[PDB]
Amino acid sequence: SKVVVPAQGKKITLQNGKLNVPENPIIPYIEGDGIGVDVTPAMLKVVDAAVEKAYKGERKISWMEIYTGEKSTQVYGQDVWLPAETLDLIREYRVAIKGPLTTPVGGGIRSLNVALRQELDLYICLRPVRYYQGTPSPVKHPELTDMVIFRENSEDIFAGIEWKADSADAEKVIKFLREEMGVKKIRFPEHCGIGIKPCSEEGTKRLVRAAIEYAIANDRDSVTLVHKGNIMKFTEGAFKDWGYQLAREEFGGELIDGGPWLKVKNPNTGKEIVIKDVIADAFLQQILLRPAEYDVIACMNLNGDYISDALAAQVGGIGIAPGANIGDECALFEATHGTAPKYAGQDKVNPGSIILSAEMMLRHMGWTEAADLIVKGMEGAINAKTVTYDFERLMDGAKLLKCSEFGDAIIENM
Amino acid sequence: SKVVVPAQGKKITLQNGKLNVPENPIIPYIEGDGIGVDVTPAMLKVVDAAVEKAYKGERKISWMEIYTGEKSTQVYGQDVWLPAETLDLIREYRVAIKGPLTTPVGGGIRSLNVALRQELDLYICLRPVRYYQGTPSPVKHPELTDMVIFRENSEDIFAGIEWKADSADAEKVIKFLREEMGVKKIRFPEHCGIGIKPCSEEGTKRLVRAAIEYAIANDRDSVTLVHKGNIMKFTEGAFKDWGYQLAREEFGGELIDGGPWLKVKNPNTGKEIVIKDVIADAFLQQILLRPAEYDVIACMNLNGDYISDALAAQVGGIGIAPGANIGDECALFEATHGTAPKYAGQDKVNPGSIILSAEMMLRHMGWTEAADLIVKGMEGAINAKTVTYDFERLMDGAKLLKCSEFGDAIIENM
Repeated sequence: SKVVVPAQGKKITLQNGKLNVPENPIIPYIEGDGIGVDVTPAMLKVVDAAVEKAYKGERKISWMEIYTGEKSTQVYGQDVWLPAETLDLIREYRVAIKGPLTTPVGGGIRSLNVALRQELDLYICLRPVRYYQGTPSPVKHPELTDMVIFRENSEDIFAGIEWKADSADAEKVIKFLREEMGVKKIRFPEHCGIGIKPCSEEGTKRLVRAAIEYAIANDRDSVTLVHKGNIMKFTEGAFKDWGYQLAREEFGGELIDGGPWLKVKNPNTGKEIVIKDVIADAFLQQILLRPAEYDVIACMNLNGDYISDALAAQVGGIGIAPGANIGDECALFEATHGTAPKYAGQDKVNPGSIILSAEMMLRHMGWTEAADLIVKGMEGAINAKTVTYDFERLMDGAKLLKCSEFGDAIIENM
Repeated sequence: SKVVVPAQGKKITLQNGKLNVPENPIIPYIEGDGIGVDVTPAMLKVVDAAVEKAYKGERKISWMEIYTGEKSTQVYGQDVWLPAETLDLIREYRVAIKGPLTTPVGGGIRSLNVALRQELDLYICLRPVRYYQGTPSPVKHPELTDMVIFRENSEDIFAGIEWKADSADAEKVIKFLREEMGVKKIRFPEHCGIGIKPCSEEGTKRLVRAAIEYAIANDRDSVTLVHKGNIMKFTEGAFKDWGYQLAREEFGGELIDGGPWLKVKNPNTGKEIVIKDVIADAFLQQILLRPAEYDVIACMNLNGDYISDALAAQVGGIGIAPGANIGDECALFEATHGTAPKYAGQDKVNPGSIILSAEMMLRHMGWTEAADLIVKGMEGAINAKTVTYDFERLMDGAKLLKCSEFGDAIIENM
């Protein structure tokens, strides 16, 4: 039923991992709710301008609006938050980009952000954090952070397997645990909520295969597995040991003096790449105290939420962190931040997050030149101290811009 | 069998929450492994000196060494890491203090740190983080952090309920989940590890009763419940709702304009105390960006590990964060940091962590005057720029001290 597909426009296809991208591709976008209505028109305007500039008119994206969240009940009936159509269309057109979504409390509907991250088996959440020169940071040295986070998106506590305290189904499970498994370490059995965290060999090896093939393709110095595997041994600890098994078995890892750390040679370059582990709690400290030691980070779903959002804040970026969820059959690039409805409609928020998830969308397609021009413009707009609420509420001798006008500032700087 | 109890010395007793503390109490201490051998002699020397100074000889602690960890196999037989005796002695003498412990990989023994935190039902892990003036920090403004963390220590994923991938007992559990509970959200059932996170009404209400009675006793401004309850609804989300139920039902909380936040009046002072919630991932950002908004933090076991260790690093404190595990029948104060055996025996590490878990031990006993003198000396030693490896490897125009000599510096400053 009612979504409008373009006339001038052809669709992206696959041919084993490598995808065939037309001169005139159809790219789906979901507006987002709240500030989605402000930031998405600006993201469309600078991507279009960056491809006019780089390819001098040969290439053009035909943009196709698809629906999720609030904006979808308005179009299809107040109870459908996620239309099956949207799922069949990202799988078919292969790359899409979304603005913020937040899910309603009241219907026992789970994070829409996360129902898509998994109904489409988009198992890699990739969030790069670098310092853009000139951003207000709270830390003294934010320039040392050039990290790339690879977060497992189909597992962990984040999958949604849990039952309400005192419910039918939850008591059955505690009877099963005390009686048939011989478990005495639940301090209080009565009026207790239980949740399940799973971690599989297959599930973690495809995230670490993905993170190490990225270290190779991009001349990167280290791959740090972070985990709290000293207390959660068979989930998170199984993840560091399966992650090191895979760098031995598929990549020819060798030891560094007496372990535990391994060496991988970069086939294309000859630099030695390091495969190390740091307990997740000690890692939260090591990112503030010693950030140049780490580059690519691989980890399970919950820790990656945490490290991204902690690193993003440290470099000045809550409002500008990019994000992609990449799978085997398709990818979805998104704004990382909330919906923020207090400020929606009145054009003020920073659109950098969704614009930089678009630089990412563009180099995924292999339109590196348009991607590199969007990061030239963002680097300039910011250096020109010509900026938006969030960066001016914190900076001296800067000029204040609306969301519209900041997009224009990025174009002006290409 | 062989632990030596002192002749001059009487023991602490209880009388409903309030404990009767002698002039000459027996306090157990566990040396710790690794740097435990360096830092514990210095902690004994400054506590003894602070009670000579404050009470001009009337009071004296009779110190009694008890055994856990490495140092216990040396004394009782290479397989006993935790002698039941140690458990019966902290319950009997009621307060003890320990240096670092790390558990052996190889016997399927769980964190000793954590077997004591729970076989003694020490459900409050309390870790205060303030900035000591003069400490090297990585953040621009570390002085804004004056926070007190209340971490639930008997539950969460941290309890140890999990089974190895492909094991007998783990397959039984996945058959039970797929077949009898109708669960289809385990992406890969085969070669999967499962873990259990529980959260009870009783378990969380005694941690939030404890954290709010601390806000009252200490003129404190906010109580922030942190949680990832937007994705883990029936564990972590049950925790924010049970925590707000308890501030209504036992403390007379009222609403702040339209929710969700509540107000509690301080009976002894009349200041209004705030009861707020922040999603745990957004909180990791808010501690760097906006730290003056938060004061007392309450949260489940895993997030509290994380927030303590993240806050401690931000204020310059990895090596000096204090810690107490407090229960209904007893309390154990500890060093927060690792064993660090590369540097053990050669007197160089910073003993501030275990010395400040001792200031805490002392005001728990109601010897506030000795406690206040230890924080005067630490404030001075540090201001005098007369300090140890970790603070000199990072500071200009400072004098370097051994662990021994830094204790002496704290005494000199009282």
